[PDB]
Amino acid sequence: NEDLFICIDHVAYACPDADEASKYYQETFGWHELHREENPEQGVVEIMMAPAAKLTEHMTQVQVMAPLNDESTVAKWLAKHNGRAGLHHMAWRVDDIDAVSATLRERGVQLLYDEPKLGTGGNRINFMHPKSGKGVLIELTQYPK
Amino acid sequence: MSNEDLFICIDHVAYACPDADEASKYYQETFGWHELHREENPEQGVVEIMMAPAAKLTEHMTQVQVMAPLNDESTVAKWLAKHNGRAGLHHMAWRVDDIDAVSATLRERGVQLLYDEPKLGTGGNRINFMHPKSGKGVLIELTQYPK
Repeated sequence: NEDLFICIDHVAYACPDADEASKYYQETFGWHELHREENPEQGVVEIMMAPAAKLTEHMTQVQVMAPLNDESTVAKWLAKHNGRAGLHHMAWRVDDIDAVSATLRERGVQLLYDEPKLGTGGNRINFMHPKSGKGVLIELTQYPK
Repeated sequence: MSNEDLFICIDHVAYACPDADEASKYYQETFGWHELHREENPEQGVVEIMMAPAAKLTEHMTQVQVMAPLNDESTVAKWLAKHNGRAGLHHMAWRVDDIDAVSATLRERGVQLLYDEPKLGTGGNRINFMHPKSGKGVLIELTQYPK
């Protein structure tokens, strides 16, 4: 036994317009926008929001995701969900995605990628099958280095 | 009178599954998440389990709240049905220091709350929710620790 997770890294929220949601989060909730990224290839725009201007070690953030094209994964997810914004998935932070992927694998855990893939920042990520998540899609994510 | 953060952190993410014990077994067995509290309320027909990634919680550490129907008349059973028997993220709860004040502020900005007055939650927390149209596609909970 041992802890394979530091904390929930972020909760991904999918919506048709990331800008609109971020401005709502800021204007209405007073949340803080910490980072914005656009990935033409994935056809996804992502924005990181937090309840404070400065993150604390285990502070979980909210990730706003919106499509850049109707071919993107996010667009088809939104289509299959009343085209309405909704919680998309949970990402849990790991100190060593390889090491932890070994442990998870050893415990019969099924991942999505054979190998971790690069994501936001230099993050090395991977997921879990929506079934392996009892209905919920769960992402594994390790900060760079 | 500079505006101050209304939220401390995301208190917990609610996951609605048909079997809490089951889901809880999974988080501990497989994922190795620690179970910190289990509660059962007949009134509402719900069973809840608080899971954390560590044994001890850090000030701003978010937990996963496993919800599960105790019968088919529970609000949670319906939801599960609504989401086609598919378990899944149910809601997000944000911790606040003073729910009455945060609620008053939120209303001035046009937010709609489910209850006019805070309800009593688990552990003595005072809670309320921000109408889906307010949370924007998501049901957001406000949670104040009893103090």
